[PDB]
Amino acid sequence: MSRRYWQLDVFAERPLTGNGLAVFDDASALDDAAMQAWTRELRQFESIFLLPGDDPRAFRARIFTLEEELPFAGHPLLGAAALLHHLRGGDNEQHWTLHLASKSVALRSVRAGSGFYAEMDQGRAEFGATPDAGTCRWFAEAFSLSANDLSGHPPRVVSTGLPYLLLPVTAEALGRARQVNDLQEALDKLGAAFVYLLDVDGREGRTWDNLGLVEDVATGSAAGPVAAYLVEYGLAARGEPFVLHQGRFLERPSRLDVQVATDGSVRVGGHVQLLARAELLTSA
Amino acid sequence: SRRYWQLDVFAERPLTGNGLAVFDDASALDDAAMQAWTRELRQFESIFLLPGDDPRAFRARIFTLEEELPFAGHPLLGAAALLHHLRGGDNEQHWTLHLASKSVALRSVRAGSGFYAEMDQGRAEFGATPDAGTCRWFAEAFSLSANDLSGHPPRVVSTGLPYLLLPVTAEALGRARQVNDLQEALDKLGAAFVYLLDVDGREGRTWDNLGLVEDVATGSAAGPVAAYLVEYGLAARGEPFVLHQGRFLERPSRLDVQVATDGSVRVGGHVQLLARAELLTS
Repeated sequence: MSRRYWQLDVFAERPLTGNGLAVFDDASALDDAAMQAWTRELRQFESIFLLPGDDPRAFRARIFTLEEELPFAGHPLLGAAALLHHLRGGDNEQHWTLHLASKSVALRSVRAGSGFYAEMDQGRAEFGATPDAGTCRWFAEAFSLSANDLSGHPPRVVSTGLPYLLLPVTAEALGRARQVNDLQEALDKLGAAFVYLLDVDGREGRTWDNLGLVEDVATGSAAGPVAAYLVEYGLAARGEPFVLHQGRFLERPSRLDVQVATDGSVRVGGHVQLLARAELLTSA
Repeated sequence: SRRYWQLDVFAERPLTGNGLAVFDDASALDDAAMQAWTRELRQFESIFLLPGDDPRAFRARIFTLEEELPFAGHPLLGAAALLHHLRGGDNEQHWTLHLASKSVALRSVRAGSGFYAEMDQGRAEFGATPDAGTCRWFAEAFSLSANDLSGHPPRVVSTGLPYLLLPVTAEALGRARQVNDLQEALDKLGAAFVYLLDVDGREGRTWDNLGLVEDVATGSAAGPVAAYLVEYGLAARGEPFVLHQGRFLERPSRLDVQVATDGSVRVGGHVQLLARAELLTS
């Protein structure tokens, strides 16, 4: 009858750094409303809910923000992989498959110091709309920037599941960005869900919830697209490990490991720490 | 390694009301560690208890993600319910929770679901009465117009933590959004935070100082609000009544209040106990 959730940090080499995450390792008793309600209870930027089946290395997953369900490849999957490794045991590399509605994601995990290192294969990035010149300018100003604050590389919608409008801006512009306009209908025109501000030279990014109020520490769902973008436009090497940076404006500077293969496939990885195990005391 | 608990305060059922983490024995946690765990868990407030001189007396430390807030509020109700859970006992249990120089009297009882807990916030203190220009400025700082003020005079009111209570209509309350920095203006009035108040609906909204995260149910404001309503003849002295908060986060909360005729403002509600958490790191 025991049901649990776990508090983890992802993209974290020590506890109480990186991006906090709640993981429910067996959410079989919860309906969708309960999953959304528990996500709001725990107040982590995302919670992930695992549904076991007949394969001990494969789980269905459901990912929620405090706003909505996001059934797309992201860093909650890294945290889930680490937790599954903790629960199974074994000193060797472990392989996992997590099923989201839209796709299957292959992951691997290894033990690393006090915690784990986990990596996922997000597949090849899909490059979508290119905003026209007037639209690029509008998005800059929606974040309190000007058209000159944009870089010399094209804003584009890039996706490994959840489409981001990647908006290349200068390092200077990134530090003073503030969302002041509603982005919903502008993003709708471009087939994009969220904006990710990107310093391509410093390989650093910033992104928020839809209202621009809560900033995400480290966004695995954007890390893939960003990596694929940098490689596509000759700003990073194919087949080599590099790092993206996120979270320093929240005093939680984090490192996201990324790589684009010859196939196109982008892999995203990071360290994971386990912080707490919680037993549910309410009715199932 | 140690222990904390997840509870909901002012919650008629689990997964609504104001979520709260309670560390029942924080004797070996330094202030930096308390603040760090508060930021990790992301509950609007976390509370840390340390044994008093007495099995019913505890010292308490309350943190938001920004700062320590050593004032009687929702976390004390959660702490009292948890202490009742841990100690056992049949009837009403009494507790004294110390917040710096304040000794706050709490009572708890078992309920069919969870607990009921109440606190005595003492006598409310009334303060500044901002002029019309200043009231309009505050309305505008929340994306509201002068016409959205309901006509009941804004006042600074406190049971420890002073709030500017800003009476607005229900229509206005539901489209409020902070768009200006409030610190200079609040400092001038001797207030720490703004609480937007629909006096007729007995519903309010309030945020952190930057207007980014909304609080579900603000126990430290509930006493001042009850006192205000009684002062201005919108509720009767001595009669218990109910305030509402949390609807805008899909977490409706019921806050029981009474301005007793002998002066004491009481604030209470149901408290749910959701989880027991064990730390896996030191």
